[PDB]
Amino acid sequence: GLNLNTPAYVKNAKLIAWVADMVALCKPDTVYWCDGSDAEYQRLCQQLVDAGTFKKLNEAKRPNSYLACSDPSDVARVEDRTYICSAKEENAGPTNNWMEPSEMRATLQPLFDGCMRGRTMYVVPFSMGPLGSPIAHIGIELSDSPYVAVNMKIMTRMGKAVFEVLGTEGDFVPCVHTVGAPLAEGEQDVTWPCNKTKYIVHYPETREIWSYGSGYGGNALLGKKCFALRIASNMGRDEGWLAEHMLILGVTNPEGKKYHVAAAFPSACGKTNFSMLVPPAGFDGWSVTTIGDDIAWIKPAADGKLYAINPEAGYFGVAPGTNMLTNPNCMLSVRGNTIFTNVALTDDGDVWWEGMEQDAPGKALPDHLIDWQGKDWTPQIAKETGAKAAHPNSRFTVAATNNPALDSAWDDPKGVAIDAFIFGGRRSTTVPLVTEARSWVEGVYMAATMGSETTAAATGQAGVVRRDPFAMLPFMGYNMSDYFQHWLDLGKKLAASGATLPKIYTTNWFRKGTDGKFVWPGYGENMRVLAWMIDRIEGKGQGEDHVTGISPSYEDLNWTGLDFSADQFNTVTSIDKAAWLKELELHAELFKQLEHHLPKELGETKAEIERRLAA
Ligand SMILES: Nc1nc2c(ncn2[C@@H]2O[C@H](COP(=O)(O)OP(=O)(O)OP(=O)(O)O)[C@@H](O)[C@H]2O)c(=O)[nH]1
Ligand SMILES: O=C([O-])C(=O)[O-]
Ligand SMILES: [Mg+2]
Ligand SMILES: [Mn+2]
Repeated sequence: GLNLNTPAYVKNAKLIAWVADMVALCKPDTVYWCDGSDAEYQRLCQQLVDAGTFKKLNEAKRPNSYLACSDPSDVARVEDRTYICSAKEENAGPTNNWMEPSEMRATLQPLFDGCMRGRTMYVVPFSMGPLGSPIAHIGIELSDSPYVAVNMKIMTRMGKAVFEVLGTEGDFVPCVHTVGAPLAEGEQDVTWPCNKTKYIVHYPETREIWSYGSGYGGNALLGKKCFALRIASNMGRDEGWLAEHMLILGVTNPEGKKYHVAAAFPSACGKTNFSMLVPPAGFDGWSVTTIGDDIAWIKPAADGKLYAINPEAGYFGVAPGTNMLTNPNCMLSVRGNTIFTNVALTDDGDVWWEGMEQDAPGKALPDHLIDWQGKDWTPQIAKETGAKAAHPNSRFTVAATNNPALDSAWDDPKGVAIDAFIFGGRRSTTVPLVTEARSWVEGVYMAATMGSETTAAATGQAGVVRRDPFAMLPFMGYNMSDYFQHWLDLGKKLAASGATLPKIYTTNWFRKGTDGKFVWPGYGENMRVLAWMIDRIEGKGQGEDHVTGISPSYEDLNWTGLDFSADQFNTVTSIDKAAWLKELELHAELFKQLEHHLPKELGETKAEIERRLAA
């Protein structure tokens, strides 16, 4: 067998044998075990610079930061190539792509057979959740991509410290990744190796994750979406907890009372910006802190509360639109020690993306840039062709500790108590600004039936309304109808303690006017919606009952510092009967597709909403 170069601190015989089997299959030239040190990170970055995958940015403008640009075919998630290969198809559900496990194993085995020829297999040990904590889970990702290795260092607890927790007998999540571009001897590589054929496959029975053909973070950082959502949602279903596509934030009012909220928005629909928003004018004495921006693990306790942890260690966030007005905490976070992917390159060796001109002199575009495809870019080219300097799904990768608004409990394994949930899709019509569910069941209905317009975070036509229950359409690890039942059973467990359940809200920042522009300013101004939620949590906020729940009146929000009239508020909060009749018919189509094991409570809630519309 090939020399594994197993470090002395790896004491797990079962792990070593698994690496041996995977090395025998993928046939890498060499094997390197990542220790996760800062020194190793710098060596791997220099190796990426040598390969042309990375360009080191200007140390004076963006210290210890790098820029990568990808193949145009490998810029986002590929949902059609993502599979849940459960033993039974009914345990994948209509929202997932299924294939018989042995049939998929026969499909992938020749693809991974020799996939790493001419490359180095990097062994990437990582922990999701704080190292050695009772809620943490350890995985090992084998990858032939140093880009994956350095991004995993930022996004997870990565390296040799994992093996101290694993010991001689600890179990791990087996993760295999390849760019699917084996190299012949003497063959020159490309700067972004990938394959037109891609597979992202999950075997829930064995917790195996197999990724082929893509270097993009969503497809290749196997601890993130593949384990911490798809695999972990299965485990939580069996063990009584949740893995959710949710940010976690803390918010403290001027009276010193602190609350925590978890919000599920679909990919590229506002989680990162909300999770670290800065309270605008009129909110002196308020503070917003970040626990996480993408994934939450949640379980109930005996005290009747729901406790949430963020299992990740960094942010892998959409770049375009970020500036000092929309998200200054993020701007400050990516000041250094950041990996940028598919943004533009300035003449001075800095990065640039659409939206940064809002902080520029005269709010003007840069005179010249090199776009994410390596082409010359000018304001004239952009004005005449609409060419974007940064890809719409371009990303930054940055450690959570770079965030000035990072909550002191961001890595507390005890978690934070969730006082309210928020669900919200990208909807140009229909959905009002904010609505409070009348009960846990009606809140689960809200989350189960939410829709959202597609974004550049996955390949395909953007701007199309689709059902995205709980913002988990691309990430649910089992049948979506059983997942609905899981949320309903959780609420009953909480209610049996005698506790008051967390409120559930539906939000929409994205209503559009006749010109296609957003009616609600959003970003920092979303604090005015969050503050009403806090009022409702304290029992001091008023609201009016309407078809889908309780909404604030104009006088129930704080408008200090924002010129937003009562007429504008009426536009984004009015319940339009015709629009919601059409929307409920789209709910019925969803329920038809999800008929198997669909909870009866959802059809009962729908019938109640239909009555309120026909009243
Ligand atoms: N109009 C408007 N745009 C927003 C708002 N919040 C975020 N955006 C924009 O929407 C895009 C997505 O924002 P993010 O906060 O990164 O979305 P996300 O949910 O974190 O996306 P993922 O990381 O893929 O899960 C960015 O271009 C933002 O500039 C908002 O409140 N109003
Ligand atoms: O990468 C992400 O956060 C996504 O696609 O949801
Ligand atoms: Mg995000
Ligand atoms: Mn996400």
